[PDB]
Amino acid sequence: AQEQRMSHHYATIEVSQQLRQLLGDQLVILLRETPDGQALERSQNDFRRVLEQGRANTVDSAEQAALDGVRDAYLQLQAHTPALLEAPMADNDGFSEAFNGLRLRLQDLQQLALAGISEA
Amino acid sequence: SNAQEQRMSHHYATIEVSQQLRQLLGDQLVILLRETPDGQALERSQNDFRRVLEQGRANTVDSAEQAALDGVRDAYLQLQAHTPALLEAPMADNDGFSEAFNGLRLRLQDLQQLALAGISEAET
Repeated sequence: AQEQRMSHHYATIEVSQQLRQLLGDQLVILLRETPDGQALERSQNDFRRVLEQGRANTVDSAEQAALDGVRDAYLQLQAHTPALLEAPMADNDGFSEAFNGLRLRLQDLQQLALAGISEA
Repeated sequence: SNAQEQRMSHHYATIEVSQQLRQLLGDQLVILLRETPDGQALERSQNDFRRVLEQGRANTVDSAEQAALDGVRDAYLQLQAHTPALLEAPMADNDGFSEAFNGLRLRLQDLQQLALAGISEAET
């Protein structure tokens, strides 16, 4: 029974990693000199998709409720996003690219450590 | 046995370093997304990120994880090099996006901690 709780919790961990990556993707776009609204649209649709997939197959009350909380907060973020497109945030892509570089390395470090735990 | 337990401890430790660094990076973004970023708050957050990172570089037993942290260090110095532009020419019109981003990233951090706990427990 411990292993069955395990694979379920790992799926949830993967959902949370995908959502964090997608939020990161959106921030990278929004921080560019000239954000691409269609890229932003795709990334938002992707976030909602991963969240809904996750909500539909999580069979654990605490994690269902956490996902509901993520949805609630995400809808608010989405509502404030157009004001960032309408008026860009940077004079060049410097910060966006530096941010992207760092956050990818941090994501990779977490995944590397998670791996060390799995195969053990 | 005992060995494996020590290894788990090591990996979970790196997970926590990475969680802390991600939270601290998020703190800096929350500040920079504000209409009037507080430079002093940002400096304190930068100092904390460096401290956590440097302790991690010194204390991380797994060789691959330690190497990864050098990569994080390199990328962080690049982020710092590009930070004054956003600090000194803030272009956000209000705090809406910043506050909403903070709310969301905290809920995501909560989701991840909850999932990790489930893995931790099922691993015993």
